[PDB]
Amino acid sequence: GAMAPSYRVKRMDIAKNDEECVVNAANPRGLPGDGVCKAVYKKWPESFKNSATPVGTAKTVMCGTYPVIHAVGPNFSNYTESEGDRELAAAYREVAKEVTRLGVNSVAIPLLSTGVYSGGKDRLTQSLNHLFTAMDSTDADVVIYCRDKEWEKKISEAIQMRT
Ligand SMILES: Cn1nccc1C(=O)NCc1cccs1
Ligand SMILES: [Cl-]
Ligand SMILES: [Cl-]
Ligand SMILES: [Cl-]
Repeated sequence: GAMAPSYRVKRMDIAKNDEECVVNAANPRGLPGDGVCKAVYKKWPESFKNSATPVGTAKTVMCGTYPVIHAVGPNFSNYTESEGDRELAAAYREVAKEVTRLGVNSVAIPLLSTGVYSGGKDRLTQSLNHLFTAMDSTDADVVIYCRDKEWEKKISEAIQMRT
C-alpha cells in the first residue's frame, strides 16, 4: 500500500502517467477506439491481446510487466440513465478489485463514460463519485487524469473538500 493513500488529479495524457498501472476507458471489443483508449493503444498496444470484456467489467492485460486494466464503462447513448448508472458503478468496483489483486501502490485512472460514452451529458460528478465509492477502501495512490482545464479544477475541488 501507499504510506498515506491519496487522490490527485493531473491534466495531461494518461499515456505519460507516473503510476504503477493504468486504467483504460476501454470498449467491450478490445478495439483501439478513441480518446483515452486510443492513447492507451498507442502506448501499450500489446495490452489489447484478448482485452475484450463486457460492459461493467475490468480485464487486466500486461504490457511487459506494466498492467493495463481495461475498464468498460457503459455508453449512455445505449443504456437508460438507471442501467448505465449501475454499470458505471460496477466497472469502477471491478477496477478496485484489480488494483487490489495486482498489489500496486499507485494507479492512473480516467473518468469512465465522460467522453464519447457520456451520451452528450456532463458526467464528471457521477463518474468521479463512483470512482471514489470503489477506490476509497483501496490503499493505492490514485491519480486521476483529465484533459479539460475546468474539469481539472472541479476534480481538484472535489478531492480537497473530503480531506
Ligand atoms: C487523460 N487523457 N489521456 C488521453 C486522453 C485523455 C482524456 O481524459 N480524454 C477525455 C476522456 C475521458 C474518458 C474517455 S475520453
Ligand atoms: Cl500531455
Ligand atoms: Cl468515454
Ligand atoms: Cl476531461
